[PDB]
Amino acid sequence: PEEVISKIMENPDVAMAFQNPRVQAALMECSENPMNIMKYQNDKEVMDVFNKISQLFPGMTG
Repeated sequence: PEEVISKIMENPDVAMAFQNPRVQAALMECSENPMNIMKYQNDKEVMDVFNKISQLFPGMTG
């Protein structure tokens, strides 16, 4: 996934957050389906990240 990881370097905030377990778990779990966020909803950390990812990537370029 070096392709997408390269674009994350755009916001050092997500690249730094990418170094968090709840985030890597949110993305690894995202594989199941966007319904995974309904689980990290309590993880305020994943919220700021998943809310940033969608606020800046709403149409999802990838």
